Amino acid sequence: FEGDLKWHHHNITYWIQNYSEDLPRAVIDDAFARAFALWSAVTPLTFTRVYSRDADIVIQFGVAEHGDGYPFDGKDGLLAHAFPPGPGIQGDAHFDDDELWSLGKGQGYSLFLVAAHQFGHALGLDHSSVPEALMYPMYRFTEGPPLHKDDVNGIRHLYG
Amino acid sequence: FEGDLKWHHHNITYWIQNYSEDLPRAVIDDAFARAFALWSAVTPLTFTRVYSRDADIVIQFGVAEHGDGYPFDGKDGLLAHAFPPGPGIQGDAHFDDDELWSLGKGQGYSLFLVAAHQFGHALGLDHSSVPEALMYPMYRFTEGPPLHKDDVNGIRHLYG
Ligand SMILES: CC(C)[C@H](C(=O)NO)N(CCNC(=O)c1cccc(C(=O)NCCN([C@@H](C(=O)NO)C(C)C)S(=O)(=O)c2ccc(-c3ccccc3)cc2)c1)S(=O)(=O)c1ccc(-c2ccccc2)cc1
Ligand SMILES: [Ca+2]
Ligand SMILES: [Ca+2]
Ligand SMILES: [Ca+2]
Ligand SMILES: [Ca+2]
Ligand SMILES: [Ca+2]
Ligand SMILES: [Ca+2]
Ligand SMILES: [Zn+2]
Ligand SMILES: [Zn+2]
Ligand SMILES: [Zn+2]
Ligand SMILES: [Zn+2]
Repeated sequence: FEGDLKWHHHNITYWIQNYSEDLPRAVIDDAFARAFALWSAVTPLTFTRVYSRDADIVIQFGVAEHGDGYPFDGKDGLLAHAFPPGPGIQGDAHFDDDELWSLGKGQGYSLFLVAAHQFGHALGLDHSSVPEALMYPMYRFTEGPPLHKDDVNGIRHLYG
Repeated sequence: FEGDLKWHHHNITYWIQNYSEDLPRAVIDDAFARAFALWSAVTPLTFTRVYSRDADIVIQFGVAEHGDGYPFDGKDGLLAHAFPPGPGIQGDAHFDDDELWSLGKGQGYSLFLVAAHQFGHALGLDHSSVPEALMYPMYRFTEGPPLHKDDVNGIRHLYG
């Protein structure tokens, strides 16, 4: 991000404001957990689920206009969007409830794969030129380990 | 791009190498000239159709691996791509023909809107951060004028 936005503490907490009705509540729970663990492993940061709106990364599902004045757009297209590291809406991540959300092998979009990407933005990662990476802004389904040299080099540029 | 690549001659030529069967050849050429007519007005450049490989911007359709080593991906995902001005393959614009090319409201990706974006890339524009611009790297069908200030600030920066 412009001016290299990054967290200035290591215990990044997340709150899930709501759940989509495509998956069971707890599948989605795990789906997010694993997405953080993708980043906890390569960062000096740790990720703590909490139940409090003072959480760093607040997470929600939502259709069209949903608060930030950055409305979604129906089926397909915008999958989800995440804001840089900072106070308030910064850090958050929303998922277009008009997209069918599921886990890999499902017809719909991988909530884990899309959550993986969103959380990288929340950590200060923008998009990557490398078409094979996670922060590459084109969702291709993958059963292989979603991180790649470029996602990790980015995140090490930020938090060491 | 990082070096701000541009043309170094004002009278650009173009060759429509091969055709999709999605449209008429006569509509495709016209679609094509109508996208050069977005960039001809706002620049010192003219855009002359030739019938030669020695053309500056060579337009070809292709599936998967197709000569440039930047393969496509079946229907959806990639629509097309172009390379900043320069010799040979630079300036060229390639259309994934695993996409139903069309015009207007309905099925298909408008070859005209798609080409306009493509042809601004071949003059050396990158993508635009402004979600309503032609050079926004996301396709939304509009029946309105595809050129916005940001796009015109773009090529003015290169040539104007
Ligand atoms: C908040 C937004 C911005 C959001 C997102 O990022 N959230 O984090 N969207 C993504 C929208 N795209 C971008 O943000 C972006 C930023 C910088 C560069 C690019 C870009 O290069 N996109 C690819 C465009 N293609 C070509 C191109 O543009 N040639 O000119 C490239 C490959 C050369 S394309 O062939 O698909 C193409 C796209 C649009 C046009 C076009 C546009 C306007 C008019 C006419 C045509 C033409 C070609 C895209 S998003 O759709 O919600 C999204 C997308 C992917 C993922 C993800 C990625 C990896 C793994 C799992 C999931 C998550 C979300
Ligand atoms: Ca959407
Ligand atoms: Ca937040
Ligand atoms: Ca949904
Ligand atoms: Ca060329
Ligand atoms: Ca395609
Ligand atoms: Ca076709
Ligand atoms: Zn939002
Ligand atoms: Zn993204
Ligand atoms: Zn190509
Ligand atoms: Zn583009």
